[PDB]
Amino acid sequence: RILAPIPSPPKHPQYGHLHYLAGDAPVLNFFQLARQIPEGLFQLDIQGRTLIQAYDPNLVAELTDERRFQKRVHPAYTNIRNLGGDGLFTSDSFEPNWGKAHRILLPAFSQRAMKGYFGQMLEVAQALVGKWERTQGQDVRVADDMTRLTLDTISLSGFDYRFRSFDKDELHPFLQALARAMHHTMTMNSRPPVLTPEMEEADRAYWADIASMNELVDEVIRERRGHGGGGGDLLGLMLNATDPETGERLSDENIRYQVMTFLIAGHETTSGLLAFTLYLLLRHPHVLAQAYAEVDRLLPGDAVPTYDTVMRLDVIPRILDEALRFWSTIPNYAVTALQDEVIGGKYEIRKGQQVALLIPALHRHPAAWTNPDEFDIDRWTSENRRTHHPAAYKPFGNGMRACIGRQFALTEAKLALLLILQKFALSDPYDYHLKVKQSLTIKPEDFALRVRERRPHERFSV
Ligand code: HEM
Repeated sequence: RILAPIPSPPKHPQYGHLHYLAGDAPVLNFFQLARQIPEGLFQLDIQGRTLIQAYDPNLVAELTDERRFQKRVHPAYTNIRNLGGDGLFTSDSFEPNWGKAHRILLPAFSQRAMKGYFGQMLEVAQALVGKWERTQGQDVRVADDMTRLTLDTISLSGFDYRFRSFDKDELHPFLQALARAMHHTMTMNSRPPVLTPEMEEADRAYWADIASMNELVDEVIRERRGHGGGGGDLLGLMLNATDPETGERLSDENIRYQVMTFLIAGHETTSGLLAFTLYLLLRHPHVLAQAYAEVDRLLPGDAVPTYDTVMRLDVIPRILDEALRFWSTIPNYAVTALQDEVIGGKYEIRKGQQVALLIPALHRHPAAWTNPDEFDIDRWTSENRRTHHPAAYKPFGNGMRACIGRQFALTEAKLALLLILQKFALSDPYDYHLKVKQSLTIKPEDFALRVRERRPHERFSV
């Protein structure tokens, strides 16, 4: 009926709105704007397109209705698809392989499946601890070692391959190719129309990198299809399992795509979560005290945890829940309007228009979070968790297109933190000033800490 124009900031005489896209992490510019605009959504003019940002909890509830808005590859995930293919992260819902992979892989990513992966997560976590034992007093490169942790973990659980990233500084070539390709993929989302001589060659090396990755994974696949067909890992499951709906197995191409997808979607989200958590614990040390108490309660001496240990945790899970409220590592994923829509009874969203969920602004909206800028893990007890706004906490996405890796991620992080705090006294020698970098994910950059073995008399409990 009587529509309202989506609010829009006044615009700059030289830059228009493009200055909001500048810097190491433009989602933070969007967050400051959101704090100026109480209507809960705003509009920017980016060269040709319209950019819309949404953070009001009720509006986001509307944008979360998969009858009205859905994730679409349409254009925003097109470059990342260069290496994701029609894997789960980079395929449209209507493509048959999405449904197939989804229904095949969900049981493999459920909570009751996590025990099957524990020994693998633990193998990698112990290697991290080993490195930190070996280098006490020297600078720990937190982001870097967390990326090692998560790459090795997802690689071992995904396709039983051990990159041994803590034995050496230099990463395995497969992972260097992954890193290069990921960086270049984000570069393609911008840059100018006419390509200079350096850029053409960079595209050639990019497609070459991708080929080298496809080759390694393909080789593992063929070469598992001869003898065998399943050694517990996710690949072994994708080799046998059929879709209970169509009766079909996944193609070999699509299996490789899923393996690539696990790596794309799993390492910098999870390593980001872990780095941000160590940052937050350094900045809220009473919380860190409570976590040390939990660790000493459950793992006295040099006791090695089981999956049961992880599931008996309380403080550390709630720490992670609140860290994801402050610093959710995919912070600006978007939905697309299926039809012309009207949200808030006021605001028109045309068919095909993207609306980004401004996760930091949503995760901190005063209408949904009391004292939103306060780090408080008691928000996440069973009792208080029940009273949250149902659309104001979306760190693992939404609906059918939600994170399938959530339980893997949270298990991995719980365990890493448990072992780290079991062994190490954390220390901040440089007064780390938080510097956030945005690519596919957000992440603390140039974050160094120091660790020292906890001595026996320094543990709690008797
Ligand atoms: C080993 C760890 C993980 C794996 C294997 C994984 C895997 C995936 C996959 C396959 C998807 C696409 C699901 C679909 O469309 O069917 C997905 C989506 C998503 N994941 Fe994860 N993930 C992991 C960790 C994380 C973490 C730690 C976060 C956030 C803190 C996260 C946030 C998300 C979000 C927001 C989406 C939706 C993305 C969108 O709407 O475009 N993931 N993940």
